[PDB]
Amino acid sequence: MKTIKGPAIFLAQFVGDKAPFDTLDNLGQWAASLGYKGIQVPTDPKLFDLEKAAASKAYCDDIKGRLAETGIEITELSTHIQGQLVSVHPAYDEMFDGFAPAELRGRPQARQEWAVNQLKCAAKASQHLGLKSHASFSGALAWPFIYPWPQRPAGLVEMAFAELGKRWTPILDTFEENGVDLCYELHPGEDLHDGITFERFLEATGNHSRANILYDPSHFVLQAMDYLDFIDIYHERIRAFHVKDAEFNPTGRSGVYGGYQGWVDRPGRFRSLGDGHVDFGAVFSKLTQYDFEGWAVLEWECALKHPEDGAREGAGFIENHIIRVTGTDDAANRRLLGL
Amino acid sequence: MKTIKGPAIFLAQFVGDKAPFDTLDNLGQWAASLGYKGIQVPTDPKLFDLEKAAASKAYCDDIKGRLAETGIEITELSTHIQGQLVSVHPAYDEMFDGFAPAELRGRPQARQEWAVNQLKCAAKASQHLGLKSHASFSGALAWPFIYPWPQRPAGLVEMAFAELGKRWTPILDTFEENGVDLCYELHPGEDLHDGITFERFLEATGNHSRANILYDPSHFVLQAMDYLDFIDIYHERIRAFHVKDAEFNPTGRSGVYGGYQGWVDRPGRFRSLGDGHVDFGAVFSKLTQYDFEGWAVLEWECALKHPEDGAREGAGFIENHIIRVTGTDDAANRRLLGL
Amino acid sequence: MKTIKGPAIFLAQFVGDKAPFDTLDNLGQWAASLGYKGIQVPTDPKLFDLEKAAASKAYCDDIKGRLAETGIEITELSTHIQGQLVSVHPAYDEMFDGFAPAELRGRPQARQEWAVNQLKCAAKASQHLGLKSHASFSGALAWPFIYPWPQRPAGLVEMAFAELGKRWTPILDTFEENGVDLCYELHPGEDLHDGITFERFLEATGNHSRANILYDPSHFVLQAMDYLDFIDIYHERIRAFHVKDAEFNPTGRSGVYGGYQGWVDRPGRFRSLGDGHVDFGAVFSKLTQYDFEGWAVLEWECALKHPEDGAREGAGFIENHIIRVTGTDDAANRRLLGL
Amino acid sequence: MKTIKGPAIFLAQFVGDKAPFDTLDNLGQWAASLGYKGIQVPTDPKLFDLEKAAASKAYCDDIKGRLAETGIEITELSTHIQGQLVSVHPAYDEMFDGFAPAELRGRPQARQEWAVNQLKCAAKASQHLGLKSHASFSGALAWPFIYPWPQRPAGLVEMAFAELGKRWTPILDTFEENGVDLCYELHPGEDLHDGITFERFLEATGNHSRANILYDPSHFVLQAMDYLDFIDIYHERIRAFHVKDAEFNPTGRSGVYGGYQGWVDRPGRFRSLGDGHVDFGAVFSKLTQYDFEGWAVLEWECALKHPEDGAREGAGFIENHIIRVTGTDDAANRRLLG
Amino acid sequence: MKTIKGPAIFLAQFVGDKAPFDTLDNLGQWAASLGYKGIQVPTDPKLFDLEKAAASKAYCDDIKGRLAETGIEITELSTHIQGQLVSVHPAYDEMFDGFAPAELRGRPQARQEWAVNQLKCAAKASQHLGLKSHASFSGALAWPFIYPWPQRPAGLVEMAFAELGKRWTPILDTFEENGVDLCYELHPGEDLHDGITFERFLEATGNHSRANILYDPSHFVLQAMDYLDFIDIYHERIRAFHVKDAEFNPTGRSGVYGGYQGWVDRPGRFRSLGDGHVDFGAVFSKLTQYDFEGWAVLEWECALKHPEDGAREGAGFIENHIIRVTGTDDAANRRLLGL
Amino acid sequence: MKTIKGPAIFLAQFVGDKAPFDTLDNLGQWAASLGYKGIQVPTDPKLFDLEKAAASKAYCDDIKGRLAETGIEITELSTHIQGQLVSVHPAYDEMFDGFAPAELRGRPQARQEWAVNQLKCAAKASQHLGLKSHASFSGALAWPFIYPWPQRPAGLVEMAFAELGKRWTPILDTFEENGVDLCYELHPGEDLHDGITFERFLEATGNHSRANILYDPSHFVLQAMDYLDFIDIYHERIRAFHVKDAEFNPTGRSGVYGGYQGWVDRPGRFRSLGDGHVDFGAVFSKLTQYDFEGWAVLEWECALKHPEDGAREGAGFIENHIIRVTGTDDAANRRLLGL
Ligand SMILES: [Mn+2]
Ligand SMILES: [Mn+2]
Ligand SMILES: [Mn+2]
Ligand SMILES: [Mn+2]
Ligand SMILES: [Mn+2]
Ligand SMILES: [Mn+2]
Repeated sequence: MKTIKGPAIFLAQFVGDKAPFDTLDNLGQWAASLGYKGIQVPTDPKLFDLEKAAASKAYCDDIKGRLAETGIEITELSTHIQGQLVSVHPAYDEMFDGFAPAELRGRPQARQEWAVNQLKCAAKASQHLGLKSHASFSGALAWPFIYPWPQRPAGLVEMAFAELGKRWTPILDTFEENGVDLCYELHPGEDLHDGITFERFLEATGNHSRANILYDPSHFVLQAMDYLDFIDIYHERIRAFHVKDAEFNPTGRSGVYGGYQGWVDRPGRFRSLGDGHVDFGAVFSKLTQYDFEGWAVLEWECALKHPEDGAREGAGFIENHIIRVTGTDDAANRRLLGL
Repeated sequence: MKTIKGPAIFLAQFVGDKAPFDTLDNLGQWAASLGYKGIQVPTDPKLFDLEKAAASKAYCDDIKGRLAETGIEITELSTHIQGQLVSVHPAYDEMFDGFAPAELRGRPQARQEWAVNQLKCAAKASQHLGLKSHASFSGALAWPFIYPWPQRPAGLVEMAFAELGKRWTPILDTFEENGVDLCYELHPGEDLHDGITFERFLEATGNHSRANILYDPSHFVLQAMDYLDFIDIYHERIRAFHVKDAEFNPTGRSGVYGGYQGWVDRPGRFRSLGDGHVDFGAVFSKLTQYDFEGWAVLEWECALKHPEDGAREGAGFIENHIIRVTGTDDAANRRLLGL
Repeated sequence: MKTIKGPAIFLAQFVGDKAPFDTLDNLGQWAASLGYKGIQVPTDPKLFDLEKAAASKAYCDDIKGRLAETGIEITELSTHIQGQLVSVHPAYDEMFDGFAPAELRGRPQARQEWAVNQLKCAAKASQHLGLKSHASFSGALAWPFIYPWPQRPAGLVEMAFAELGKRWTPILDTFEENGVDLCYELHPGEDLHDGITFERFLEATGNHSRANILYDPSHFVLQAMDYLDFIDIYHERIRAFHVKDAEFNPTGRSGVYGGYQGWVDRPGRFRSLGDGHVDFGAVFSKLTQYDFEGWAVLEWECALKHPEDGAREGAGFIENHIIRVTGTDDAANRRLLGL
Repeated sequence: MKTIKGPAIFLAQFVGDKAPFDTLDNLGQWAASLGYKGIQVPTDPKLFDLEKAAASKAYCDDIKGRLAETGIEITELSTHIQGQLVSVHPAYDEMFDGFAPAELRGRPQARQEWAVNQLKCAAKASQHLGLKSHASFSGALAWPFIYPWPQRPAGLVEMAFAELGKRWTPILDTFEENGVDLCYELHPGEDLHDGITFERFLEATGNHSRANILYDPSHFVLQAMDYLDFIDIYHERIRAFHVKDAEFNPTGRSGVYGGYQGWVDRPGRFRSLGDGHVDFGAVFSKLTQYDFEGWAVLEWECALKHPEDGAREGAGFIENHIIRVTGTDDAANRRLLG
Repeated sequence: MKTIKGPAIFLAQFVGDKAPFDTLDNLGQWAASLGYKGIQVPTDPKLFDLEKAAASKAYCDDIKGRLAETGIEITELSTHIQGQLVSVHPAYDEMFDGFAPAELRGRPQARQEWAVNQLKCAAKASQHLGLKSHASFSGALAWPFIYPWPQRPAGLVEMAFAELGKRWTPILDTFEENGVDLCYELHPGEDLHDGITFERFLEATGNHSRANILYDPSHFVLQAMDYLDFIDIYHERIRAFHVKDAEFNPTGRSGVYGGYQGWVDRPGRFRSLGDGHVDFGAVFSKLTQYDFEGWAVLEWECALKHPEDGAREGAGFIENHIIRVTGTDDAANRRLLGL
Repeated sequence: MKTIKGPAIFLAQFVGDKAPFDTLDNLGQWAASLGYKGIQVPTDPKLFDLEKAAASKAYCDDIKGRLAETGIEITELSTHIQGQLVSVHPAYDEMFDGFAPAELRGRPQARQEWAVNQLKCAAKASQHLGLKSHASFSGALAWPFIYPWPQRPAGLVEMAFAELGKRWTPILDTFEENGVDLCYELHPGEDLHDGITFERFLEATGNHSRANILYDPSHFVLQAMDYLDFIDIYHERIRAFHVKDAEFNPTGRSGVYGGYQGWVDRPGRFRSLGDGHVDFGAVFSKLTQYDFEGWAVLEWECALKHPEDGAREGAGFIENHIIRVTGTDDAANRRLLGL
């Protein structure tokens, strides 16, 4: 078996405009000062330009070396934002424009083609940095029709997954030639939001060997789904791990849908590590038992706790849950049995 | 203090092409042969024309007299379809067009105005028939944004409920003029899908006394919501009752969202009476103790059982769960409490 | 979907020396009077001669015709006894001698070969009777070593299952020629006692298409195993069904092993239908949904109830749980998905 | 009430060939460096010679005195291996030979007699060392017939327990002479594997006052038995305590029997302290309230964790769960009851 | 084992002043018309005079013969009312005065001495009727001090139980002479309200062989006590059985104490058979397995249902839960064990 | 939202005769040495004289001054003893006399009015010390009648609650004039023992704005009541917080009532922090979310643990559970909703 690497931290929730949350160098020193050994880097042109990194290996060698001076390593790159723009339903076109470059706002086809190019540059930059996995979202074409009311016409869902496979298969081929695994995070508001849809997406891509899963148990808790049985079924396809807590406390007034309430008042909400319902002892045990060769990446989000306390407690929490791992005599065996 | 009336049956799920599921005349005879004493009638021009009924009391008196000869009475009228069209998000324009008259398809503003007029004529026809309650849907403007991804802009939800109240307050005033309660069914794909949103809608209408609830526990089971505490909280506003069973069996592959699966394979699905998880013994007990003065109406749906068997077993099921209900001395009281 | 056939009854627990429990005809009239429409017949020479049935088509046609006069048909044949003798560990040699003919006692190799011939004759007799399935046990070579104390030497388990496949593959080849499925009952005291061991046996037979499962949930309840999840995993290999109830009530004095206690005092014990813990509503629902084309066969056993009352109630219990089963406008679909 | 003594550790799972896991002296210093105050010693002739210890008081005082210099005390002696060999069914004769001295392998009668003598020497050696309890197994004659299929002939189970009591009664009488309690660990693969069988064995020995229980909740979890109710029923016969964690997670493929799977894949498996299902807070509370005068001895076993990490964490775990313990006016009572 | 006799019915909750609820003769016919075969008779002078029954066997012979002509038998006599008055705390003196004859109201010691004499006459009258058990209450001296606030002085509890033994031992000696078991019903408002207090009472009476228990699971449910484990511990002292249902649904507003609420609103309340939480299948199985030689007597009480429907349904409920019950070869055994 | 202040400690369980448990100065040094930042002081004459404090602000300023030199502040005052004596049923007259000054023993009416004076003087002293909250008990008139056996006569409960308000309303008006909240601790042996009784008392005082709740989850656990839903309902009236653990383990011998057993053997008993069943993570989260501006005060009690070890561990336990807290584009919103 294998000892899970960590602790690491996802910087997306901590970027800002002042120090030390403004540059990658400063975020690396901040993370290393708290006890983390790795970082998951979002590909924002301010922090990490994918186009320069995909063009010159030298650009990547500078980033890698300068982070290693502080004691930090890049675990994976993140294209959650760009992956979302690969497939967008028109009802959400304007809500997502704030995630695209300003010059592309109001131009949906140009925004989609820019996102596909970003994903392909992410494969090449990952090879330069020596990374084995990459984190992303899948986008959503059919999410407005998640509940069968009004009744979904015949062929609607099948067309959505055929189109989704047609758009991601070229990108998946690019990750093959660079030897990088593509890990989708199953998340509400995506067509890939549970295990059934991931199996359906696989068949639409010809069972591509680079289509894998980023495991985050919090989203399964928020929809009352067994996150531990998920590991038992899909362990062969799990290549990345988000450590994130959540709780679901249904009342007589609201359930999973949430009633348009804010995060503080929803029955299902995210919590700081240790303050939710996730059995992280069981999660780390199963990942250790199924030979998971990856990083335990903290993705922090809480409805109550101050952000600087959550980032500090996460490092100790992860390090306490990581587990350090440790002839045939036919004739005799024949005698022991009836043979 | 009140014995729940019943058993009754909602005819929406049983209309067909040939006898006895084609006319209101035959459906009443069919319901009476199975043991039912009342019917909930959908307002489809083939079965019940609201315009003719709101204009001529004789039309209403004629239908009532014919049904009473077989031994059946109208419990309530249904405008689920028309109530839905009062508020439609553009993403669903074509999916709902099959529910409007053919000449209104493709004309969103004309369809919405036809729906408001249908609702007002139903309030007058309900007085003509001597009915106390009326069942309907609320429509949905914000359902595509039920999950906060992408993040909801400030004021989006509050504008949706302000608009929803603006459209229903004129209709609610018409129901007040006729002395009829309007009962919304909390349902996925509606802005009113749990108790929290109903409370928000009530405030947006100024606590209008005609805004009430049609209680159907099956939809609460499908979103992992406590359907028994719901009765304890909102019993003062519950004026109608749907008897409908359902089950929720989460797996390691899917949860409440369902993964675009059909009804047979979804973790949460409807089942025939007695084959689900709803504790109907407790449901009838709570309604009986809170003095529910209405009808127990069967709304049948199952992924497995044949509809002829479901309708037959329903009548006996409801009858077994209905419950038949049954100065001051001071001087002594002062001695017992030692003054 | 398919409607489960039944109710049927397994005669093994009711055969005796006095009427109406002495002959196959008397048992057939007794079963038909109680409401059963099928019977599972153990292959006891007193009841059914495998050697005569495998040799003459007339013998089988004779039995079938007489049973059809009473209204009963043979569901499957049973070789639980003979199947057990295909693999016996020396520690149990004498305890099993009462199940073989008297002349074969004391001779383990001749007894084992007599059992192989019995299994092969059952495949021929099943074709003559027009049967599609056959029920049996697997035998046990490694059951004394079910708990790893003393520690099992390397290769012991792999050799036991290699021998089982070596002995059953010739028999399974005979069942392929006659077109009959062989259904093993997962049972304690057999090497095939749960789902993991069945998968191991399958690979030892070259993934043979005739190796299938007889599903009996009671044995899973007695060892605290999720009998409903078993159906979701193995439904493609389930071809027979035993309806049998059981309960498991652990105390501070005893658990699954039972402490050599009798059936009345064991924490886990069999109970008459309806008096145990098995959720038969869920069992029949899952079997109906996965297109099970078999019989619901009652195998009765209880620690308290009189056997005559148990036989009388089984037919009604099983009958209440059986469930009677019931273009694409691309252009529109592309507009709905904004393509 | 009594404060449970500890933390202590059972050395059986840690003996090896490299230092400090080779000799009793090295194991005692290793345990003391990790924070333990006691050790449970397996009586293997290469680790602790029972025949020499039953003959010479000086030998025991040497071992005891040397260990006290390190800061360690012997909690009890262990004859799990030898106790198993007092009663062995022929189906397991060869599988158990690896636990007997080389000269006894293949000679079932000589092996059983050597084991009976080992148990009797353990009583004297415990008296010399000033120990009150002794840990052992009972052996098994009827374990292959634990499930009634094929059906057990009449008198089979009764004969097995009659022979078991007949073999242990002489040994138990020797433990009475030395004033030492004999604590059986209820364990699968023994005839004594739960509370019902222990009560049956107690009667077959004439309710012998020296037959007691070593409480280990992990074995009860793996067979889905209520380990907390066990303490409420048998607390008066509980004289030793193993702290050991375990979990039972049934699936749709396997249950308690386990399907011949290894420990990593079994539904019910042992886990390091704190990583299982045992409510140790409740266990220590019940033992404290029932006046348990013993040691909390760690018996470590895990399917995943490295043995060096498990031994290091156990001492702190045990320390956090130990609980430190702290004329009637008749006329007035008559007035209150009027 | 023994088959539990029944169904029987306790007449205390149904006696009134109008026919057929006024005389024992009319009540016996009413019970027989509903399907009951036995009755538990309260010892109220209007229905059954103890002074006349304890003095003349002929009076007892008259009632037995008159009841046997309708098809009904007396199961046991009840002195619940009188047994309470054997021990009363002064705070409740006036509240219980309504159950004694008017001439004793005011004199506590005369009322208590009247109750002791009533109990002794019930012992002789039960022997005359051929009854082997007798139902009663124990009274309470320390019930106002059930919660240790204010703290209890030393010796208070021990004195109360010393007084109970002092008062009941003479009565228990009288039941020994007549050969009748005295069955206390563990009930709130009594000193004997659970198993711990019954054992303490047994200690204060010298382990008197006539002190036994009337088992009623509803009172254990109302205080969140394991009623099934109770049978396993005390089955050797259980001689009578009340079939009575109850439920306990704690909220965020109230618990076991109940907040002085009425029976309709209490979290713990009594319910008609089948409408509560009691697992009667488990209760009847355990009583059958421990050889209970008594009657299943219905004691009816519900917060909602009409008393006539409950009495009609009780007989069928009891009928479906009653369970109808059904050398050594040393040498061979020595070979199987290996000597 | 606001961060809960703490850790603090209630000194009532720790006062003694020798140092440091004899004087308030010594108790403050002992409490501060263990890590506590606040203290709850019982109003015992030997420690804090209400008369001198209600008359002289300087006396109060001394206690504030000298305690601040140690690092400790007075959180609130406690008049649990005096509050109990405001309403006493005669059955407890002698048991409670030990809490009044020696001259008041046997003087009931003087004991009651002495307590009213203590309560009113406590408001002044709280006004002087700058405190916002005050802890007390309510007393009990009807606690002997908590179970309706014997049946409660009409008007008994209503008169008891009418008298409670008549006695407390003058005291509550005094707390109004000083600006201090009066927090009742819902406790067994009081008329205010759950949420339902608190609502009844509130209605009897004219919804007095100064009548509030001291939240202690241990007492709800001991009567099997949902302590987390209590917070959701009454959070507006919760002004004080006791950190106290407890467990409830029902057996087959005893339940909630306890059978007059001692604390070590009762099914429901108090335990040291962390050794009970209270989910304190959820409690602190709910109090943080509902804007609780108060103190987390440890009230220690355990059946097993030594009092020193409990006081030392309590401070660290509370610290780990305290949570440190942190235009509208109508046109865009109108486009997202379609209209
Ligand atoms: Mn994530
Ligand atoms: Mn409905
Ligand atoms: Mn079977
Ligand atoms: Mn152990
Ligand atoms: Mn009763
Ligand atoms: Mn408190």
